[PDB]
Amino acid sequence: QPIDADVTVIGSGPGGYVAAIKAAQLGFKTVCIEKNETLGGTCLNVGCIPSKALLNNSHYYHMAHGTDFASRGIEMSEVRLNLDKMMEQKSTAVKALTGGIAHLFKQNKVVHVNGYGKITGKNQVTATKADGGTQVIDTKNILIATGSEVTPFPGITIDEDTIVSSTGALSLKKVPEKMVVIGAGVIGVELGSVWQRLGADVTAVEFLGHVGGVGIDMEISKNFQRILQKQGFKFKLNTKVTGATKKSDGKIDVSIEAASGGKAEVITCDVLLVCIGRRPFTKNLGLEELGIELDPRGRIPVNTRFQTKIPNIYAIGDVVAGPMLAHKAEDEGIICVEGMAGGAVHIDYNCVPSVIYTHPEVAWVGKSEEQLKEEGIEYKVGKFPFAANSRAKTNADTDGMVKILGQKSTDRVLGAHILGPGAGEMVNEAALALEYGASCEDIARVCHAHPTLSEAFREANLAASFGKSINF
Amino acid sequence: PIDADVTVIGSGPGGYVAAIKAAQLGFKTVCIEKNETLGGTCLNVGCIPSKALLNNSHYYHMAHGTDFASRGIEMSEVRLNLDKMMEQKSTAVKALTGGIAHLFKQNKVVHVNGYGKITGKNQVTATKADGGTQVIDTKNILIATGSEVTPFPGITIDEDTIVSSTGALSLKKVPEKMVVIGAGVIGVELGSVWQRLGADVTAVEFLGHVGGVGIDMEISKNFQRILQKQGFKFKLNTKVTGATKKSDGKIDVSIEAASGGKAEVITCDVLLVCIGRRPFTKNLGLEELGIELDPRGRIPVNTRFQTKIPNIYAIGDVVAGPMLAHKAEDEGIICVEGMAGGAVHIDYNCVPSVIYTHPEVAWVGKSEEQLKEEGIEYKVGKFPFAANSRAKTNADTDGMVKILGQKSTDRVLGAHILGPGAGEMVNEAALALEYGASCEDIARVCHAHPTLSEAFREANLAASFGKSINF
Ligand SMILES: Cc1cc2nc3c(=O)[nH]c(=O)nc-3n(C[C@H](O)[C@H](O)[C@H](O)COP(=O)(O)OP(=O)(O)OC[C@H]3O[C@@H](n4cnc5c(N)ncnc54)[C@H](O)[C@@H]3O)c2cc1C
Ligand SMILES: Cc1cc2nc3c(=O)[nH]c(=O)nc-3n(C[C@H](O)[C@H](O)[C@H](O)COP(=O)(O)OP(=O)(O)OC[C@H]3O[C@@H](n4cnc5c(N)ncnc54)[C@H](O)[C@@H]3O)c2cc1C
Ligand SMILES: NC(=O)c1ccc[n+]([C@@H]2O[C@H](COP(=O)([O-])OP(=O)(O)OC[C@H]3O[C@@H](n4cnc5c(N)ncnc54)[C@H](O)[C@@H]3O)[C@@H](O)[C@H]2O)c1
Repeated sequence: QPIDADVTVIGSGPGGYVAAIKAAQLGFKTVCIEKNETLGGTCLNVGCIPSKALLNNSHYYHMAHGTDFASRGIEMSEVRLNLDKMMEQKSTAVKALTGGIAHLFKQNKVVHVNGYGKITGKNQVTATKADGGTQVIDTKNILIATGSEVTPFPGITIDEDTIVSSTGALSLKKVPEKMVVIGAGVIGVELGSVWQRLGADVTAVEFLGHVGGVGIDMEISKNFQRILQKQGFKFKLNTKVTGATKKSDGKIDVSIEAASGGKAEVITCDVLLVCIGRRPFTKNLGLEELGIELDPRGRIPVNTRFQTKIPNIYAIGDVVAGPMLAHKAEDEGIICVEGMAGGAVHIDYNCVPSVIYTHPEVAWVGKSEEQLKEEGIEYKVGKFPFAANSRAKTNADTDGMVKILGQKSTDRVLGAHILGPGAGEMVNEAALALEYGASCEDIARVCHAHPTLSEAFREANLAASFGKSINF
Repeated sequence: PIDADVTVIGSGPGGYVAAIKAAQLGFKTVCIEKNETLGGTCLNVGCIPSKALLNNSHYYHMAHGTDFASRGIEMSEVRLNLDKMMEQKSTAVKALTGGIAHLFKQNKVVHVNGYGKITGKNQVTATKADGGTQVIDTKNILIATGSEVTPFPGITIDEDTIVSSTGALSLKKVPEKMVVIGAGVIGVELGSVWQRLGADVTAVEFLGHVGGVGIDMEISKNFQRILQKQGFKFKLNTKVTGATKKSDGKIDVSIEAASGGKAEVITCDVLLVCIGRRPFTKNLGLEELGIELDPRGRIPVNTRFQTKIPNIYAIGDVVAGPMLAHKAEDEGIICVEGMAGGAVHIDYNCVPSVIYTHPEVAWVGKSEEQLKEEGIEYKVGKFPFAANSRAKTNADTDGMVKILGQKSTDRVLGAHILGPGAGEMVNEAALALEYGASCEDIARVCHAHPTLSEAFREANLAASFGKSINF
């Protein structure tokens, strides 16, 4: 009972499932293998999707329970949090989307094989089911899209109960009294803010001096931090979490100290979120046998067509270099498969936007001020605060600004950083600008609808271009 | 007795933006305003106050309705404090009006408070309230007077019970039953606001679709369908004969089919006459100055926005082109820029339109009806928000994204969005349009996951390649 295919995709995460569909639509007899009970990988099952849901609901909880709705004439008795119903909405959405992928696979002739896939030959993949079951796939090509897993903190062991990873954090049974987050990367910030909104006393202990992780613009990061602290989210930057141990009483003690020399103190909380990153997952894929050596971070090295050392074996997504993001993985899946079909394969990680779905949102694409400086690029800067943007004022949600970085002489946009409302959606316009190699003048002159948050984007470019915006 | 370079009459979107940009260019600029505040129709009785009410009413609906409960935000009783909801509105308006006072100040623009009139080809006299005057000699005169509510003969607006958009933005009590004459953008938005708050709303429209001119019909039909299931009722292809205020306070509205007959009568507590707006030019001195208006009352201008008289310009709602705030602002800037010597160029095809209901509606470019009428060979790409990850995660999935691409060049000819985030999203489409971008261009641009913008990206992929990934 072996099965034969043109393309066998290992992994059904954002990269894998999008690649499988595209390959099928390009005419390839396609097979997608998944070890988990559902398709969709990290993002859909325990990542982007469930997290954005909690983020959305908790924020609305905040507007109802807090003073915002009251200030609009929406008067409520007692605003109560039903954590179970809130988690249900989250699960309902995750269920629908997983089911959505199952149907798309069927619509596109994608054969779904359930099991742990292992490359057992240059042109063979063997998938082993939990019941010992076996299914062999002879295939012309193999696309590794195995993804990632949470990076473990040596010394602290996660039980997804009181000592959690992002997975456990997304499913807490009740709001924790006091919570501490290790690391102030985007994931830690989002989850941390979700619970903070829901009543939990939260603190994030970061080893670095800013919050938001790698690549975020420093100015944006400090202004973002300021806004988050003014909300109750507390930060202990430039501090290292050395270890943790659970008390006989139930709470957990976290030993910390200054990032360099130690002002070694201790803190206590109800729940501990170990959020120090994710790392590429290639366990028992058979790589060592094929001769495909991993790089230092454990990533599969590939060429411009996403080809591993063995040309008919490719890898994309979280297991290869570049920002570990959902849209990055899907784009690589698509262009890799188009390449297999003979077409051009292009991606510039500089135009891969980043988004923090907190409130205010944070979004950017292109370079940060720091990157331009360490690169020697000469540049100008345009700024426009949302406090001067009409849609934002009318909405009474004026937090933040748009900051545009243009090349000193070419006037070309090099980076866009948005802190405030609508950032997540707005960065996509910026992204389109960078792809076309837009100038600040070009953007400033595109007719933007009034009143819209995008007008801030327009004014910031104009400020960078002409020197002054109009409404500030 | 005072002098200047550029004298602009009107502090509306076109005017205040023009004034500011004129000053930033090195002109001695003076702005003349007849009302108690700056900002024009948009800021005082238009866009701003209505978007505020639309925003607040949607949240009242999500809270009083069932959306919030499905999210674990359980609340015992949810009551509408109409007084405070108007306050929030009023605040926003006040703040933004003062912001223009500060901006005019910051750019050293001279603010004259009075009803201006072109008294001399290089002179403008502003007669204040108390009769006191102020003359202004200038090199250029920029008319940015805007528009006013187009009345309905026979029916007289008292702004109490028979209102216009202005009275509708400040109703003292939620009406029990409300009738809207005209289903253009303004009436649909105002109708939806009161529907959400408690009123039984029915809009009577002469034409066979909602949303005004230029909207794509398929999008219009699906938009009406959604609004109807929200409680918003419509009577399309119906002419409103007349209407009378009865001694019992009630209002009787007479109606027939547009093609005549089918006489009916509708009774309501409030009547909103929303059959459009028209350019405002009363006693400006044009009637005297030699400036002949077109049949619609607009001031004829050339491509640099200047009238018959070369140093007198007109922009915004008082001139041809869509009557939108951003269209008036862009024209103001390019006109003063044109004054200072630069080139002047605007393509009203790239000017977007947004409907701020929920779902929102936004478009830029051409409708399918337009492409068909012009014999264009196009391709259609459609993507429903029901397959969009952010939409589904937010449990707000009405609508779709619709792309029209030219078959030969894959150029995006028109973009149409019915659903969440349309208003912001359309600006990514305006940018694409501006460069003559293709559906494939947009499809290969990396959009953040998960975002609504992805529906736009997928619709383009559908148009370009024939199939989307997620649908
Ligand atoms: C809490 C959280 C929030 C996040 N939020 C965002 C966000 O807002 N935006 C964003 O862009 N990214 C976000 N991410 C990251 C995003 O989820 C990942 O970048 C994305 O899933 C990477 O896609 P991928 O396809 O490469 O891998 P993954 O989706 O991690 O994995 C693909 C699949 O491979 C399967 N697999 C692995 N090995 C085998 C094998 N041998 N046989 C069979 N199947 C196998 C796995 O079980 C998995 O289902 C978030 C992550 C987390 C944890
Ligand atoms: C309820 C409503 C909702 C709307 N929503 C939107 C929307 O969402 N988006 C959008 O783009 N548009 C919207 N509009 C339309 C928008 O308001 C107009 O397109 C815009 O205001 C036109 O700008 P303008 O500067 O030409 O004129 P206006 O802003 O109408 O007027 C400019 C000013 O000129 C003054 N003036 C006139 N004559 C004289 C004189 N002789 N002397 C001194 N001063 C004078 C007026 O008093 C006025 O303040 C809406 C309109 C209404 C009524
Ligand atoms: N070697 C690797 O596997 C490697 C290297 C670099 C980046 N990455 C990955 O790149 C992605 C994005 O990077 P990121 O920086 O935003 O990751 P992230 O968003 O998960 O941030 C985690 C944060 O934890 C902080 N941290 C680690 N140990 C700490 C401690 N003991 N006390 C306090 N803070 C501590 C780090 O400084 C980092 O800012 C992540 O998935 C990350 O794992 C992996």
